Amino acid sequence: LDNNVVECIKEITESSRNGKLVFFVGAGVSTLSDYPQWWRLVDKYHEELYGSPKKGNYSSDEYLRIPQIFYNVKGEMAFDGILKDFFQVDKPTNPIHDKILAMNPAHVITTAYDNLIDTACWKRGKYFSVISAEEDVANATSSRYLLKVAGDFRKGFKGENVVLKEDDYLNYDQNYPLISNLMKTIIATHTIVFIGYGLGDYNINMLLNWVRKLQKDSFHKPFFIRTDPSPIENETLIYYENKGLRIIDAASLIDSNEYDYLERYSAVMDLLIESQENKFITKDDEVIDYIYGKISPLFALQYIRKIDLKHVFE
Amino acid sequence: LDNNVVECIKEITESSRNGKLVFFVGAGVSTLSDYPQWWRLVDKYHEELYSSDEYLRIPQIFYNVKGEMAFDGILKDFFQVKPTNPIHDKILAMNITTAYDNLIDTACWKRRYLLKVAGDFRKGFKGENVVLKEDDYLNYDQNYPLISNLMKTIIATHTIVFIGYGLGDYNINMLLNWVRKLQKDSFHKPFFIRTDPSPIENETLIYYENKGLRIIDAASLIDSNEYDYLERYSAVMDLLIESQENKFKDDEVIDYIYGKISPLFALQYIRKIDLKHVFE
Repeated sequence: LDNNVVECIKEITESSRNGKLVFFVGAGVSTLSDYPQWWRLVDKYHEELYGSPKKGNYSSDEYLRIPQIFYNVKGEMAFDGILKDFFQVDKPTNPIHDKILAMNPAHVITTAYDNLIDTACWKRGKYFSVISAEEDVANATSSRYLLKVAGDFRKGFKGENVVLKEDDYLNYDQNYPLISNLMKTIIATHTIVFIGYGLGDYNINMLLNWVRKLQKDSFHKPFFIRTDPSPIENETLIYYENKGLRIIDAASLIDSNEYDYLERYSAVMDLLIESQENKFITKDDEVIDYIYGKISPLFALQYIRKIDLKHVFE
Repeated sequence: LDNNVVECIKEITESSRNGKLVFFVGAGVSTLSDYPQWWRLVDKYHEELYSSDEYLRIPQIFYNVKGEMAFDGILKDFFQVKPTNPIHDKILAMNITTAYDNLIDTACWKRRYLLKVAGDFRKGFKGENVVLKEDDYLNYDQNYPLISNLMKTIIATHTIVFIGYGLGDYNINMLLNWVRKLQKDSFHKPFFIRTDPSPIENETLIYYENKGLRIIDAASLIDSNEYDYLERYSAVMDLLIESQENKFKDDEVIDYIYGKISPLFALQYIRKIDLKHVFE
């Protein structure tokens, strides 16, 4: 165990009992839930467009080249046909959504086209205002917000509800301004914990560098749990610290196979669930300093009942 | 001589006959005189340390950890070695760049606003002189805004012909998209020689047609692979060199002679020795 990770856990737990923490979930939880992945949808676009999926050589260019070719060559109705064909299936959610919501986020910001997180939000008991379009901010009832970058399919299976094309990201500044303003306000105000991606959401990472270049060290360094099973390049970790990122590797805790990342998705968060302050207090001077910091602001009274004391020590 | 290629050659010939023309130079024009390759230096940074994001990230952590003096030293041992090519000669005979060598400057003074848009080592081999870093890619707009202003002026001011652009920097064509957002139907539609070893697939040229940038490909014209790179340009720009109305029936001959003579109908008796100037 690493003590910087220990105080990162301390910081997010005091943020959690403060209630000022917000989980960002990327696209890894769709992979845990056996949702249809995006790269095989690119493979489907490649076989319909070129008349063959061939070797494909699917690169970062081909992520943002092939659906553009689909749009201009084959029109937009075949896009809706493939979207109906590939994104109509349903499946029950994972325990990962439950243990994500169990830390009581004030708001939750997502980048996955499904709606499993909303169903899990209804399963937890609380209600969150779903904010997926610019019109949704007007009828925003609850103070607890479900913020949605990628949209969903609740507005039908049209192309305007989805966002996957690159010129949509080019127009995204004028398409969803208030969503971006909400996102910037939440990342300015609340502690944001990052999950569900493989360091590839580079537009969002450039937005992270944008708030870095607009706030410097006054911006609190956000936390991401690396779920890649390989050992992490420590120089890249220090570079992310220079970028202002606090990354915690799953493989630093435990590592086996590559598909067991779902279990790793539990395990570190399991380490978050039963994270107790007195668990790591192992020396007697730490005990007396801990109880001083836990009691000594109650010097101002005159008498306090013993039965009140159970409120102090959980 | 495809019909779009014919009218593009006509457009370049007319715009260079009076003179309204800027040749943008990518990176393969440096390789025509055999300049060292940047991804080889990226491989050197990778090997001394041990995607497109890696190509600037390994220099970035190499700058943070290994040091900028190692960057200056490896630039000294990598880019202190070149002559010029007839490609440059044809370009300047017809008459901006992205590379960092001064070979285009030597070709220019062998024979006019030379703009190296990514800086140069003229004041020395330092990190601030050129742009090859991720943050330098991010901070490129604010540091030298005069270059962006001059470039966006030259976009509308003169015709641009793209050569040697290896598509590494997409931010320049992103800025082209930004200018063409304002331009819309007023696009002067520059030309890029595709020069990839395979002939271009139909959907690729369909997108390149639809985006507005008119496209010539040497591999479409004749069998041309990248191993024959140089004569591919001799396949195209020499045709741009010999651009002439001799290359372009009876009725069009009558029409061109009529268009050459008919302004003189409004004038008086014309000097017979001055009639050589009618046909040059």
